[PDB]
Amino acid sequence: MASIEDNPEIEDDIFRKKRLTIMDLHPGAGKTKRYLPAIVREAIKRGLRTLILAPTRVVAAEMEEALRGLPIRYQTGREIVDLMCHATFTMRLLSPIRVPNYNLIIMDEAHFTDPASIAARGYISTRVEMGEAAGIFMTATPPGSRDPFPQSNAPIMDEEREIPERSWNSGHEWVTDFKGKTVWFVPSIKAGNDIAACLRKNGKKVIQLSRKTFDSEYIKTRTNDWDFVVTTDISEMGANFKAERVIDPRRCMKPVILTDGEERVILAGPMPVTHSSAAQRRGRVGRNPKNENDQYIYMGEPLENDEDCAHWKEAKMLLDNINTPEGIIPSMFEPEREKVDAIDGEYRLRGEARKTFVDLMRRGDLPVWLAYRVAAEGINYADRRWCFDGVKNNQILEENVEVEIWTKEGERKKLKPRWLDARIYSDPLALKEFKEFAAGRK
Repeated sequence: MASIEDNPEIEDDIFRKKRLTIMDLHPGAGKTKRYLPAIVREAIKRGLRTLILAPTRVVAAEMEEALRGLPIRYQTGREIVDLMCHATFTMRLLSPIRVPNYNLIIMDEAHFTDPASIAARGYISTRVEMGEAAGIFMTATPPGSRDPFPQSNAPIMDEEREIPERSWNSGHEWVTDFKGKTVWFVPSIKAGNDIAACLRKNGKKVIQLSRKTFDSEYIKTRTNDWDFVVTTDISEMGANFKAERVIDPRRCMKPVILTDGEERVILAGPMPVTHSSAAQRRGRVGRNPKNENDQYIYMGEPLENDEDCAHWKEAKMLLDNINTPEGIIPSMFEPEREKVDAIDGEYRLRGEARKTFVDLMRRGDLPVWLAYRVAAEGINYADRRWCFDGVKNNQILEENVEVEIWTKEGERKKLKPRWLDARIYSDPLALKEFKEFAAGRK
């Protein structure tokens, strides 16, 4: 009645060590849908200890289903295939205890430029090139590409227009007057609330995917019936919503390490996104079946020197600390080597400081740069003194009101961290978490 052609045809040598397969599976295809289960089951058949890396908590679910029925361990008791987020795996790589000797590693959405993704990618490529494993990077925008308008499935109407930046009292029609299938990418959360409010005071109720709430409001994109989507950079990694068109002003904020007086991390004002990033934003459409009326409205042009972004040095701080049987430090994935020009091992710490470094990132929720400086200074995880003893220039304020901290010990102190990383206080939700850290309740 039927041929086993029910499940895809997985070429061979994609499991052959010393090889790195780049699956440029354009969006909407059978990427996680069918391609993965096929490859996974085939490995489980080939008796291969496997590792599956998901970019986000949400994408981890998209894979739990496509893999629902297969022997896999998530986040009996003797499975041979693991599945966790990028960050979780990289954290474990910093542990003094070696990870399993995976014969095959598959990374989903392998373009995410977060420090951890960059580190894991370096680790994986080093493993395949050593001959200890075979790797597979799954992404339509692989590191190195710069194509803002690449092939797609559904016809895309590419045309530039004047996308507003904030609240408007009049003008622009295609905005407040449309079908209701469009995604709007914005630079900051501060600005995302205005363009959002405006769409509310007009004639539409949309959803705001916050910087760190993608694992709550996303699910609602499936059908909570809305006209527009207001996200930030985060959507670019495993986000699927309802839309026939997308508004893309090609803007974003990005962490930068300054070096004037004290070294500090700033979030540089709204700047151009990367080409691959631009694609990713447009790729949210033109990936559907029969549809033909899917247009892309973009303002501004993209740039390619994302080199001053803190993530490259931060990914390096993680790699110099990766524990490897030989002791030879993992290099970065071939196409990303040229982003940082630092000596291999300039950031390697000693056993006890490395653990603190890890803890400050896992239990403290602090960015890589900040946790490294704190650990590098010999400070202990529990010792929060550094949160109040910085110079006068590091006092944090809301409107002009100096923020104070009620420690769980009873005192009321002014928030003045010794090292300043703006990622810890720009977004109110982040400031909240950090306050909890400074108070000693974490």
